[PDB]
Amino acid sequence: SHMNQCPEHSQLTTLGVDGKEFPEVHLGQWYFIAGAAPTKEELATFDPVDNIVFNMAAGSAPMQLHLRATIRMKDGLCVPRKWIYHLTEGSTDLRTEGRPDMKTELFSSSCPGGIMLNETGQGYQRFLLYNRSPHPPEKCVEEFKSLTSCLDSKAFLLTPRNQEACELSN
Ligand SMILES: CCCCCCCCCCCCCC(=O)O
Repeated sequence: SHMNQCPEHSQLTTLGVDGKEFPEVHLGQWYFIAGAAPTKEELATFDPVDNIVFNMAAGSAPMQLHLRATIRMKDGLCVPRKWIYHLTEGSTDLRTEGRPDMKTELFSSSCPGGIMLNETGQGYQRFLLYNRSPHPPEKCVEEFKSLTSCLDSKAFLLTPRNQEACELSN
């Protein structure tokens, strides 16, 4: 029996020589590229968004990362966000304090310079695609849509990225 798998994708792992290269390898800037979810409503929050730039930094205490983002809305306005992720020994999963109920799984990406998140939470799930480049190859994005659709997240949103990034700070 055959023809019943989704394209190859793997969860990031802290295993193997170079395992403790997580998280330092992923620090720095990222751009939001696309989302996919079981329903359009799980992506609705992104509909007035033109682009988002993020900066991930080492935290102010041991197992913690500082995330900063500025959202360019389609109306030109810039909205800054900030939060803290918590890391756990031997895992690449992210947890944020609101709430203990949600987790974020990290997956490797066919996009060079890309990463995919799988966000799980109360009554919802969505897949989120980021890249170091604000303009990764269209093929990367097609592959993310094809993968997420195979995983039954068929509602898809591509961020337009027509306008300049808002300023962030590193
Ligand atoms: C150390 C892991 C680095 C992963 C890089 C992705 C950086 C951007 C994360 C954005 C989080 C999504 C926030 C949201 O759901 O609104």
